[PDB]
Amino acid sequence: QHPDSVIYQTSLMSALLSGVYEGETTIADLLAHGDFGLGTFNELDGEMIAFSSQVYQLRADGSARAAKPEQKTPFAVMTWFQPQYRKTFDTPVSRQQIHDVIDQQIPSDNLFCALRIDGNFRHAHTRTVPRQTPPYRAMTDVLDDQPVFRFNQREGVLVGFRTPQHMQGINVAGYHEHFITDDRQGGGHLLDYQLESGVLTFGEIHKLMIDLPADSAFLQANLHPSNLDAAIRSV
Amino acid sequence: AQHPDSVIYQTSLMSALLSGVYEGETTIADLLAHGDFGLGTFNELDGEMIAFSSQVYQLRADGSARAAKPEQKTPFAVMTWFQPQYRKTFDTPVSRQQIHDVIDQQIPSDNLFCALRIDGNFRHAHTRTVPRQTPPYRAMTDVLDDQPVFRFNQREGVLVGFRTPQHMQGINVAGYHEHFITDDRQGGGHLLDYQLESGVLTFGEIHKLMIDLPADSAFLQANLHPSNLDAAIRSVEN
Ligand SMILES: [Cl-]
Ligand SMILES: [Cl-]
Ligand SMILES: [Zn+2]
Ligand SMILES: [Zn+2]
Repeated sequence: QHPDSVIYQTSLMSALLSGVYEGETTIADLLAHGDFGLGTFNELDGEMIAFSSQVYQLRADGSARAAKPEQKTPFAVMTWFQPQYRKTFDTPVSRQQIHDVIDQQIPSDNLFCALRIDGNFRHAHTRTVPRQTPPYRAMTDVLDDQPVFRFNQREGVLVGFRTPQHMQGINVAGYHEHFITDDRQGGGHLLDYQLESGVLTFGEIHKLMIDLPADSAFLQANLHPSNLDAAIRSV
Repeated sequence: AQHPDSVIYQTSLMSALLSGVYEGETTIADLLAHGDFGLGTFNELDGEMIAFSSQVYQLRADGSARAAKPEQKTPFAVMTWFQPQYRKTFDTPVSRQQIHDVIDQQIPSDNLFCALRIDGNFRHAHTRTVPRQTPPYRAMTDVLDDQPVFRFNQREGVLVGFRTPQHMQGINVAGYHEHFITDDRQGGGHLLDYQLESGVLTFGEIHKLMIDLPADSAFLQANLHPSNLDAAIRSVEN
């Protein structure tokens, strides 16, 4: 029937920031809820990117690997990607100009958006969380390997979600975009990028499923400090 | 299937309902597909909804607590298929806060949801039911105002409630949110406080939440991130 129009989420972003780095949600159980998405891995060991319908791990020492079916994640956002709009670019366009386009076709901030870009990127600045060790602290005071890596004139795939401003804490407020190269050898959490040329797929989503963990690490965590927003708009 | 369907469903949001969005097109019949248990309000804020044993009632500011009709529509509601893991009987008087103490002690983690139901005799109870609104649809803090507080005394009835994580304010009603109907099914409303004479409390925890965003233009243009939110919701729900 009517395709599965749901944002599935193993959660919370507030939890990931609180210091809950280990979940029991599997890559396999993620693929059950979509063919498309992003997130991280247990112990914050690099970035996850998922598309059509392949899961990759983007690690800290640069590099990237194909995700193994039974790896687990403390936070991930999946969906069956079914775009409704599309724009093609011949002239170079920035990350914001992409967001302008999407905002124009989907003005209401009260909805979710899934977006995918396939093309050649003139520049791209990324960050990538490094594998952690106990005691698991916040996602601030990382260590801080948040050094900014730079890609140049690389072909690749972009995967992203737009999350309502009022949903911060639950997910990443605003645009959250991940990147992997056509080689599948590099990428990460995008801070900014600019497109030389490419194809932008996107669509709005109205349904959100949140899967709250049952492990003690999640159960004992305080997910309501009034710090949050500047802390997450810092990852 | 093989795995329990224990999910908190809502047609949303509380911030949307607060902002002034008073009409959705989710029907009562739609809600029942997502639970036999729950609460909320009706379109044009026409009273309170309470659901238990898949029976749906409309609690009115009017006071004419009537049985809801399957085609009736709601701008906000919370449902679940009630599957309690705990049962507790009270032989001596206990307050709303003492009942909350029981639940908070058995389910200490605030990061999960709780569904709660009480059958029995209520010594006292205070309710406030929202009255049917006309345009311009306003923020719930604007109260215009047929929202008096009523006191029920020595009434048998059914209580239906949810406990929502403190960090999900705006999405739902943070903390304890409870509705009440008399054994008469002719009275009740949104609870502000209550005192249980004696009765049976059953409750359980839920790890899954399903949010269903409407597509109507009123929802699309509503401000769901006001500086007002937290205190405003708590002011409207006490
Ligand atoms: Cl991330
Ligand atoms: Cl309500
Ligand atoms: Zn990211
Ligand atoms: Zn209520």
